[PDB]
Amino acid sequence: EKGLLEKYNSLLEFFKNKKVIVAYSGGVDSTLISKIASDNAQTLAVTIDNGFFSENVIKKAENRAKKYNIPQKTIKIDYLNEITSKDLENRCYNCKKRIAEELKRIKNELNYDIIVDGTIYDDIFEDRPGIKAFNESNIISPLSNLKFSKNDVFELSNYLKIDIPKKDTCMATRILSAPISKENMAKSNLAEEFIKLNFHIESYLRVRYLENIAIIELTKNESEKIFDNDSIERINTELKKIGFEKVVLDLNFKG
Amino acid sequence: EKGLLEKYNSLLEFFKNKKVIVAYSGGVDSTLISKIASDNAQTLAVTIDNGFFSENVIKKAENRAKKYNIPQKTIKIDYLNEITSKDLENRCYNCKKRIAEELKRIKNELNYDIIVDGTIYDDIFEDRPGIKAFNESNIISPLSNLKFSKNDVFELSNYLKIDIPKKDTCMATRILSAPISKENMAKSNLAEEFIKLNFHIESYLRVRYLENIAIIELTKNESEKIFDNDSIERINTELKKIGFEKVVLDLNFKG
Ligand SMILES: Nc1ncnc2c1ncn2[C@@H]1O[C@H](COP(=O)(O)O)[C@@H](O)[C@H]1O
Ligand SMILES: Nc1ncnc2c1ncn2[C@@H]1O[C@H](COP(=O)(O)O)[C@@H](O)[C@H]1O
Ligand code: SF4
Ligand code: SF4
Ligand SMILES: [Cl-]
Ligand SMILES: [Cl-]
Ligand SMILES: [Cl-]
Ligand SMILES: [Cl-]
Repeated sequence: EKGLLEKYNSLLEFFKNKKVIVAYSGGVDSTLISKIASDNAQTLAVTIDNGFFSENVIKKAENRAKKYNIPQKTIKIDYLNEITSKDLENRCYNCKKRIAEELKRIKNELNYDIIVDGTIYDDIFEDRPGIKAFNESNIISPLSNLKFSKNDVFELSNYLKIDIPKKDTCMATRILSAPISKENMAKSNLAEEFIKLNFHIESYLRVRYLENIAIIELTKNESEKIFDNDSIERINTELKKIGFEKVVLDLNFKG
Repeated sequence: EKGLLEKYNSLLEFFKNKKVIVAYSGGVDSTLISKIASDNAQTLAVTIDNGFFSENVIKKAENRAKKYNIPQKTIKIDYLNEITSKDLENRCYNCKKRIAEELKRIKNELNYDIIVDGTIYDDIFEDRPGIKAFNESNIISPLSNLKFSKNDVFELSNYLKIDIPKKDTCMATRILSAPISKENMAKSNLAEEFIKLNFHIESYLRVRYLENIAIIELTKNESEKIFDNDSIERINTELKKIGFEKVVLDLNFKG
């Protein structure tokens, strides 16, 4: 019903005279709200380093903030512990529940007013369990409140000259069996980079960790790129060198 | 050092005037020793039906015996129970330890003299744990004692006009996670027959059961037969219809 300018103006009216903390991740959503908050209010983009994202990813987030003149701080957290390594069922809840607690801490030592996150309108019709953990503590989702779409976000990002980066997705999601270890996520990430580089899988690729078995996930059109037996033999041999017991391919290719 | 005729004659000298029970399975090894025992001695080929081999396999064994005039009896056993469904580490030991006990029972109610099995010379340089369980109780392996090779067995089978059947291998081996259930082995067997029929995988094929995940094992030359995405989509969809949670392909193809 409302258009983008009305939404954009509504967004600026909200940030007026507010001390804003953005849960900044480097993604398109969070960066867009971080930039709009920086230009109209006293804003701090806080990145909580869980150990679930690669160094490249955190550096990318830090640089984007320095590029767009977003005031940004990163907090490396010792999050991986024995209670957290187990309980894989609620990892996302615990993950975001902890991040929320650190943001709330930064907010009250800084004595800022609100904390916002880049949750968009589309995200509300999903099973996002960490939005349970986040929207458990007071956490404002302004893009979601103003009915911003994925296109509304991408579109306003172009006008504001924010480059659309390629999405880096949580490494702990590759871990299908407890515990979420630093080494297990490494085992997948190396496997993913090796496959992606030697066989050029630009589209969706995943190497799941299931009890030291690597499960390769790929897209329907990328498929032929690994169908010859010399490519398969190289992947199985290299992924086992990384220490997977068996290397397998999930035959449910993404449509 | 010794030739086949000397071995063959040595074999006939051993069975002379002996009441022989053969642990008959229908395989090339067991059938050959069953036939030579039948023609020179009062012999009974006993098949112990574990629930680990398909009906086709037992029928094939029964028919081969009736075809070669081998006196044969089959004993269906209630072997699958709660202690036996678990303890997958020693399945083979328990498997053969039980079969041995039934053969020993048949032997002493019949008051026969010896029990023999088709263990060949080549088999002695393998980790065969049920030969531990078998050669735990007195169990004579005459082909092994007389240095019979795989070729010595195949060769003498041709002279004696015993057809070489295609080997049917234990279904419980497809089960990689406790428990070895009747339904789980079914889940693999159906999967195997479906893949083997619709895509013509004549060479080595396996569908392992690992916590309701099907792991497809195939040979290097058969590989291209399932490499197109319409073949993969059909297999993943059908094997999940059988009730596997995920359908995966082991990228360690047999050389
Ligand atoms: N480095 C980070 N700093 C702050 N929040 C993060 C970070 N990485 C991931 N998140 C959180 O991850 C959630 C959504 O991203 P994801 O669930 O990882 O795709 C949001 O609630 C973010 O707060
Ligand atoms: N139906 C059967 N009757 C008697 N022994 C069997 C039967 N099926 C399998 N075996 C045993 O299986 C062992 C070797 O075959 P396998 O280990 O199944 O490849 C031998 O010790 C046989 O006694
Ligand atoms: S995917 Fe889950 S574990 Fe990873 S950052 Fe998001 S909520 Fe945390
Ligand atoms: S493979 Fe193992 S379980 Fe199957 S028949 Fe042989 S010893 Fe028994
Ligand atoms: Cl304060
Ligand atoms: Cl979530
Ligand atoms: Cl008696
Ligand atoms: Cl064995």
